Amino acid sequence: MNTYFDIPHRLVGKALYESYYDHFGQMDILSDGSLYLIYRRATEHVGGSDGRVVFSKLEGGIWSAPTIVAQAGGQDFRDVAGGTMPSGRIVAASTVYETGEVKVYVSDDSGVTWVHKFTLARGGADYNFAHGKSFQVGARYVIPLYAATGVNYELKWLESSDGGETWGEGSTIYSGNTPYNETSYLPVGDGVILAVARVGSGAGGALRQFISLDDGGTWTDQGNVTAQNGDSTDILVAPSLSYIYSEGGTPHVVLLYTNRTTHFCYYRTILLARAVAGSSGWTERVPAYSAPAASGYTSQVVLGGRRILGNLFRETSSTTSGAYQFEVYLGGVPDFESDWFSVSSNSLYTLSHGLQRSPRRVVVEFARSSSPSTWNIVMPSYFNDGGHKGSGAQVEVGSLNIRLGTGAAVWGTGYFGGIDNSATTRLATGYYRVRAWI
Amino acid sequence: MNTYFDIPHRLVGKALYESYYDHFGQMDILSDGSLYLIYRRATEHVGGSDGRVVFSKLEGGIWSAPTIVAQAGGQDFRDVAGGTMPSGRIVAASTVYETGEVKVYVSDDSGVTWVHKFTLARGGADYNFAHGKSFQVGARYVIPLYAATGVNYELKWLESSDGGETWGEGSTIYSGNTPYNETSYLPVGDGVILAVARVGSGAGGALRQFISLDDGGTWTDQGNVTAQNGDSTDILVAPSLSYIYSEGGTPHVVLLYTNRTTHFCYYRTILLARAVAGSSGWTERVPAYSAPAASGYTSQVVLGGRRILGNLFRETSSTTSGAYQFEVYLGGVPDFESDWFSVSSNSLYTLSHGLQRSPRRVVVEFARSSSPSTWNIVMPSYFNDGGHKGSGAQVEVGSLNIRLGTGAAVWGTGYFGGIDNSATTRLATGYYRVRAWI
Amino acid sequence: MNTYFDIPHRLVGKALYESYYDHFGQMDILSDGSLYLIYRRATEHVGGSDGRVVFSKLEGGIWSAPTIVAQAGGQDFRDVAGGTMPSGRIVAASTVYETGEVKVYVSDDSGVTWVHKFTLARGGADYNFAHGKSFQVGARYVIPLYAATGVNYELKWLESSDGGETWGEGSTIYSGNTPYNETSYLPVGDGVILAVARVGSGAGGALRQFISLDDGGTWTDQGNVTAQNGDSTDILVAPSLSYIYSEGGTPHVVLLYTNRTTHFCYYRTILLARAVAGSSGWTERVPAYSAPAASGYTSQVVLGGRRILGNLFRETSSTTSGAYQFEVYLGGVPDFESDWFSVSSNSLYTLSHGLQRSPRRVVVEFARSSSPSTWNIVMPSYFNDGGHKGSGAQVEVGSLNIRLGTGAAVWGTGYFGGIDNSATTRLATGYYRVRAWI
Repeated sequence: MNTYFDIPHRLVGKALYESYYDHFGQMDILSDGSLYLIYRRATEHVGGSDGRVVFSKLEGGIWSAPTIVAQAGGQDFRDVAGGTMPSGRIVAASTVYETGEVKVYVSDDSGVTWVHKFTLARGGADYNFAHGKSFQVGARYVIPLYAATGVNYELKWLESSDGGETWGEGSTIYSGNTPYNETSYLPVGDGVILAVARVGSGAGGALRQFISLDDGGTWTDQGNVTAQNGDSTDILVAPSLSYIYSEGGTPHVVLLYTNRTTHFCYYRTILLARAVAGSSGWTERVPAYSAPAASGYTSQVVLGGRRILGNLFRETSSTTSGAYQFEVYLGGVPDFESDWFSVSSNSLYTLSHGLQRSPRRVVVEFARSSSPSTWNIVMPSYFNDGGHKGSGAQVEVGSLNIRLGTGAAVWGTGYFGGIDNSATTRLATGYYRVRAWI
Repeated sequence: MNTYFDIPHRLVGKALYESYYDHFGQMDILSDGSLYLIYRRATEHVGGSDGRVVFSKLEGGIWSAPTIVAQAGGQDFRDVAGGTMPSGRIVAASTVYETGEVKVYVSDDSGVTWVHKFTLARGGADYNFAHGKSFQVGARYVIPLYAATGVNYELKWLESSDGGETWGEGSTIYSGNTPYNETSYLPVGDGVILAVARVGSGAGGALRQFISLDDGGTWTDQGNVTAQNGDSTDILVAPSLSYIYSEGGTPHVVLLYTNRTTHFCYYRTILLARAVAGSSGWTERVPAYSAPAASGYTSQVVLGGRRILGNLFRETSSTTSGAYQFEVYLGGVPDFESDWFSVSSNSLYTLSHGLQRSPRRVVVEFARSSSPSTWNIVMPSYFNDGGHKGSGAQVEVGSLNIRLGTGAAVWGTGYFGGIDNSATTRLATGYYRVRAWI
Repeated sequence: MNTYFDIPHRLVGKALYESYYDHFGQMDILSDGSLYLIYRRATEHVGGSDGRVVFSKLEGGIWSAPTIVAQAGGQDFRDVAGGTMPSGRIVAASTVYETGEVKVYVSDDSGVTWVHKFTLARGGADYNFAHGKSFQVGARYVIPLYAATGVNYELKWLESSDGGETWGEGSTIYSGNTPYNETSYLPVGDGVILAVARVGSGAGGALRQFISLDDGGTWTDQGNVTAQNGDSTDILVAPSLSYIYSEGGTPHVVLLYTNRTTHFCYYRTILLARAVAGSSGWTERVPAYSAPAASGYTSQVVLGGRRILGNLFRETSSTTSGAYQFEVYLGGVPDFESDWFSVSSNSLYTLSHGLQRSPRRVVVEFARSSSPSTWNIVMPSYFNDGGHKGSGAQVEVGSLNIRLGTGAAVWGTGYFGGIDNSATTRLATGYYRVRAWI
């Protein structure tokens, strides 16, 4: 019982590929520190094929021969939802394509043996589809589910209050005519739960954000996840969320999702405070892994409240796919950051930073557009064009605002090699971005 | 037993208020991750009223109906000291106003049931007053107490070496004619314990700092907590301390206290190395929460060695009060920082940074006073007033010192909008503050 | 079972010295948070003296009277290898000088009682020498050993798969004519194990780096540990390694070693990604502690994945020595950093940062050599020598590179006090170092 003993992980370049169609699963960690995957193994993706629920353990850098969790002739298990409970017990749940029923299995010996604990009858609904990383909400452990009944769609929670012994439908997140389905739920503390959902086929470039402040009792539709630069009308699927906090305690939410139009799995972040206030405020997207064709379905494990270990599935062909792992390096996430905003010469900009104390560090950068591929660091410089002129900006910091004073040129002097070597690099207008760290 | 399972917390805007006079308690965390409060509930604050010791658990973002820990007709329980032991057992101790006796209660089922374990007779002392967050010192768990006998005052420790089964007076921190009372003790590692105490009524703007290097065997009076800018002669009460360490391991101490003159609960920090050396070196105060009238009495829980969760009590009227929670965002605390010091033109400043290695990051800021509301970032600039002159400062870094070379103006050029737009913003003197991060 | 209860540590200035020749041991932490030392106590260092294996616990800032782990008249125990297992059990192993046999002892009550579990016969080898911090690799716990047979040398692993009940020789790291001996092994995650070894007497200024990607099944000789500025041909001994990760999850390896030529114990770091790619990329050395004469033999304990607690042994005379503890303050380790590289005026430098996303922070520094004692921060400035010229560099950041544009002077203006106060401080050439943080 040495809680000080650390078991590190290295997922860089790791993969589970055996020429099957392995997909739609979750990665999590065992009590002993070993990473594992619970997923659907089959030889096709079409509904009614040979899907079975399996478990694989990462040992010595190699994924072990999968253990069969659930299998039945004539039955096609679909997505595999689940994860590790606080008790160390593992939960794996999957919907049977042919019946639309959800079957729940658990393991108390780190994946060696599995026991069937529950089967959710569809009842009046066309089906109940299990999908996503399970999570804890108070004394309840939850398995996310989405269902449909004709033209009606719903987002539900399959919960257990006795450690996974008994289950039953719990909170209802959504019920309407909008095809919300794959949804990630992230408990972010004391009653608050954030959710991001895929919209129908995923086409449209949007992911929907919802939030509850009472452990799922009630929900508010916050609108589409919004950032300065989005994803056009691209197909976005299988969102997943992670919680982390900065070097000094500031909480942030990390969103992973797969864009099947650009063929990349990306992540974006947002200050938790901003996420609670609304769906805007997300940061720019960062590619975490290539995602060809029907790839995606991400999951994560967070270490030390700051180190994200991730997994996604990628196709090698229309009938073969594997699990590929990675790590996300967030660096020091800003406590405050502006989007790119237009600036002009010899002007004053006042930005409310909204921080608990004055930021000890500030960075100001310049770009020629609000969606730049490159940008420059802004520092108070000088140039002479017949008269004495300042270039860049001077900065003032206080407990309320960060104020910037621009020179005759918002950036550029013409005196530095390659990137600022001509009179024409002296720009009177453009865009600035301010980042501040407490 | 999944030590990897994380239970996050969000205390922003949270409060426990039911129109009672709830006050003088402690917030801590249960082994299962749930936050709780142990405090005095009553319908008045005066001595001899109806104080009872109660316990409340934060579930789904709402504080539960309080469980009665200790109650007796005719007896008025005062401050509630205590917290969670390493074993998971909860300790709650309170002094009976009428008798001056300290009663200790414990719970092994996360606050569901409570058992009376000890009663400290006052003996020759006028009374023994329990107050503060309990803590571990080696194999001993301690409950802080302050007492008085006529004109004599003492700071004592009520300890247990068997997990809270038996108790007895232990180390004596102070004994003299100075009314030291409410005292926070912070074990900071291997024999060293830091203490900050309220002085009498709290008037005078000072908090006293003490330190022990032998687990409380002996103590040294380090003097009043000192920073460049203090709290005038304001009333300061109920200090509380927390231990945290930076992104690379540097330890710092965080002090929370309530100023009843300005009506704010503030926090300050200090490098542990500096705190061990003396009472000077504390950073500027940062308001954590409003504290009207007789508010205060802070407590904290630290996550990941860097995320402070806090609580304080606030009055809504002279006879009603509640518990209000918050979070402290420390950001990246500097490994070295100077106070504001006077600077002049075309001069050289040499600052010993005292770091284990040369700092990789340095920030230099400028202000017109040593207690500024706003300041500017200092960067090597230029201006022409008939002659060629430098503005700001150039920086040299080494394994021993940070050296700064100032221009004809310590700051200002007159070429930037709003904050540096006139010849008069070119200043030859002022104050600089240097911050460095390893 | 309160995993939230934190036990801090403070090793600054701490030492275990009782006028014996205490040396060649390991420091680790108990499940209850107490630090301990397992080492060789004797009254001489020569082979065949009175070495016995002992255990000391740090309580209240003072090392306890050593408990005898292993002792036998006529037998001289040498180096003491071992540490704390995931189970909380302590392992201590030492080679008997007279027989060349390795004896393994374990304790299940935090060092109170010890039980002999195994004795490794030398067989055909001249001897098997236990040395270093033990570690976990999958389901195996390992004790590092080095051996020799005539002119043949080998690096071996003594492992147990049942929690230390039974042992046996396992993986073979090296076997050849090179005298590799004292070797530190660091599991860095899922199959990868890094190793750094002392070469013979240690003379030559080199430490050898090896790496395995299959839990020790196979090994690759990566060459000598390489940095821009090494250790000449100095005597380097007893390397030790630690694993840590940044504020946002970036992994780094920390190497401690003792230089008996300069008489200092130093540490260097390296991005794990770089260490996996090869033996180059290590950072500059930082002195952690003086190491007079035959001092050295470092060990560490890491808290919060970022706080290194260390120990080494130091001689006070040729026949007396003690254990001295310390702490390493890493600060924010750069995600990318260049060595010092030559720069010239009005030029453009393009540096591939190799980061997962564009770095949010960049620092550029200037020095007159690639092994400077001091350096300056580079910021876009200006000066006039009859014509308009830029000084320093402008910076461009993108998702692939960091680009720098230099002025007529790579640094210097002649307008700032002390360090940049003459026309001669305007330099057209020199060296730059770029550091970037995600």
